Amino acid sequence: MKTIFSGIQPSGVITIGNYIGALRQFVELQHEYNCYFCIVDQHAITVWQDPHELRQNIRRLAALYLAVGIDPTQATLFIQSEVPAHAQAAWMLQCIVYIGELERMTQFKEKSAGAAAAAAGLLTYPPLMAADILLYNTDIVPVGEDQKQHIELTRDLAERFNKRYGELFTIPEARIPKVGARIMSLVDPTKKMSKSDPNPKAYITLLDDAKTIEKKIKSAVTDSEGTIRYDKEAKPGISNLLNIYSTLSGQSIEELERQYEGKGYGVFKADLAQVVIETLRPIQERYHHWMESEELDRVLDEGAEKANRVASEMVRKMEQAMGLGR
Amino acid sequence: MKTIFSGIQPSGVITIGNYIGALRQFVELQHEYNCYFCIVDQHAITVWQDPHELRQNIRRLAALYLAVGIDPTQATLFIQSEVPAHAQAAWMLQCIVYIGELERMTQFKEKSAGAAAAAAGLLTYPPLMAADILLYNTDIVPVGEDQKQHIELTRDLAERFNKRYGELFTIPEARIPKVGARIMSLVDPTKKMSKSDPNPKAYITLLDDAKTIEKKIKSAVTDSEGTIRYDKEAKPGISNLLNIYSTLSGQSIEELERQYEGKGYGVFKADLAQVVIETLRPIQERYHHWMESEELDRVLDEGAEKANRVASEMVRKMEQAMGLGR
Repeated sequence: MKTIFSGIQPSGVITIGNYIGALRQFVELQHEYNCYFCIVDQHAITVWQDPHELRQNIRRLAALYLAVGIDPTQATLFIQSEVPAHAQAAWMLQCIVYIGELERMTQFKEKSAGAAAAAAGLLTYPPLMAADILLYNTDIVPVGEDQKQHIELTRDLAERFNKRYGELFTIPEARIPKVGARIMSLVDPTKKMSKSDPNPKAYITLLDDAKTIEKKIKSAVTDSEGTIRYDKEAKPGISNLLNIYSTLSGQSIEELERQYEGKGYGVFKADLAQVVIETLRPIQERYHHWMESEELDRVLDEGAEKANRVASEMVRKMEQAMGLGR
Repeated sequence: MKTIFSGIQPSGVITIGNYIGALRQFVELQHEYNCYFCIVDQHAITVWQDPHELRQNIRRLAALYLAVGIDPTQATLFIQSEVPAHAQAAWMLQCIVYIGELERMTQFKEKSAGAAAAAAGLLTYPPLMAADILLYNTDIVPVGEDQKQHIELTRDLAERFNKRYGELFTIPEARIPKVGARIMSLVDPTKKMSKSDPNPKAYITLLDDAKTIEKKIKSAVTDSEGTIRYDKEAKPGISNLLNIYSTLSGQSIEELERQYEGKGYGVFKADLAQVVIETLRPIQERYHHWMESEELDRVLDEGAEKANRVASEMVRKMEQAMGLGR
C-alpha cells in the first residue's frame, strides 16, 4: 500500500475546520493506506516554549487524535523526539542542503524579518522536516498550499541524495485535501478558519463546550438578505455556515436550502449549533477517557517502537552511503 | 577527577608534529584525568567525502590512536555517530543559538567566502561541536589557538542553557597544549608542520615508511653556515631539525650541539633519519596489529557503549528542561 506521513504540531487545539478538512478523512484512509501520525515536538522547540505546556500539549494532541478515531493498531501514532533517527537523519541532510536553499525558504524569510535575533532553528528546520518524511519512504504527504514549497525542498533533497549516493529515498508527493470543504472564519467569511486567529470567535475547537459552540455559532456572520441560499461571493457567511452544516450532517446543500425554505437565520443558527455540539460530544468524551487513562502511554510507546523500527534501518542505510561509522 | 574531551578528525594521517606536540602527552594524562577521544565522523561529513575513504580513515585513526599508546580501558575511544545523543543534543542547542552567533563565526566566514554554494553543515556545525563537548560535563578541552573562538561559543551556549533551564552543563575551559616546541615544516622553517600542507615533503606521517622518512628528512631545509647550532631566527631549519631530534631521542639541544661539534649536516640528517624511523617502527607495527585485529571493533564497541552510557543520561535531562517528550 502507499504510505502517508502527517506531522502534528503540539498545541492541543485543532479546529472544526481541520476535522472537516483532513482529520476526519484520515479516520477512513487509515485502513487503505499506511498512515504515520507524528507529533513533531522537536519542531515546536524552535520558538519559545513553556516546558510544562509543551509536555502537556503532546499528551492532549495524542489523546485528541485517538478520540477523533485514529486506530493505534491500524496506524502509527508517535512522538517525534522518541525516535532518534529523526535528529540523526536531520543532520546528514543538513550536510547536503545548500545554505541558499534554506535562506530562500519563504517560511524562513517570513519570520526572519520581524525580529532582532531568531533561533537558528527557524532557519534549519527544513532539513529536519525533510527527514521526518523521507525516513518512512512515505509516498503521500497531506499538506496545505502554504507548505507545498516545503515538500518541494524535501523532494529535491531526496533526489539529490539518491543520485549522489544511490537510490534510497522515495520522492514524496504533496496531495492536497478533498476540494470544497475549506471551512472559512466564523467572523471573516473570506478568511480561512485558522487555529491561530487573533479572534477565538472565528473558530470552534474540538474541545469547545456546548455553551461556547452555541455562543460562537450564534455570532457567525451572515448577511442582510435573510434567506438560506448558497452563494460563495455575495452570501459568504451563510454559505460557509451551510458548508459546515452539510458536511457534519450528511445532507447536501440542496436538501438544506430546501429544508430551510421560508426559515430565517435565527432557526438556522440554532439548528447548526446542535449538529455541531452533537458531533463533538462523543469526541470530547473519548478524549477525556484517553487523557486520564494510562493506556495512552501504552499506545505512544508501541508507536515510537514501530516508527523507530523503520526509521533506524533507514538511518543505517544513510550512514552506509555517507560513509559514517563502521 | 577533571574530564578532558578531544575530537579527532578522521583523515588517517597524523603528523610527527602532532605526535610530539600533544598526542604523546595524552598517553600520560589519560591516567590522571578522565579522557574522551571522539572520532567526529559527523563533522567530517560537512564537506564532500568519499564513502569508502571516510569509513577507512575512521578505522585508521582509531587504530593509530591505540598504537600511539591510548589505553582503551583507562580512556574512552569512540566513534561520534555511534552515540545518537550527539545529534539529539545538537538539535536542541541549535534552537537556543542565534543565527548571528553562527554567521559571525570566523571559521564560518572563512569557507563561506570562497564558493558559490556550501553545505548548510558548514554553518551549523558549531551547535553540534558544542554538544560533543557539553554532553560529557567535560572540564578541559585541549584546543589550538585557531579554535579558541569555538570554545567560546560552546561556553556561552552552556551558560545560556543553564540560566534559561537551570544549571546542567559544565562551562568548559580551553587549555592550550604543553609542547613549547612546535614542530615546523620540513620545507618552510617559518611555517608550522600541518597535516594539510600542499607539499607532502613538508611533513612526516606516523605511517611513513623508512624509505620516505629518509627521503623527507634528507630534503629538510637547512642553511649555508654548515654548523649544528640552535638559533630560532637565522638558522630556522637546523633548529627545527634539532628540536625533532631532541624530543624523540631524549638528549637536550645542548648535548646534541656538542655531540655534533665539527660534524656537518650530512651526518646530522643521516642520524636524525634513524631516530625517527626507530620511533615509528614500533608504532607502525602495533598499528597493523590493531588494523587487522578484530579486537579493534571490540574496543570501539565498548567505547561507544561507555560514551553513550553518559551522553544518553545527559540528553534525557536536556529534554526534561526543554519540555520535550514525556
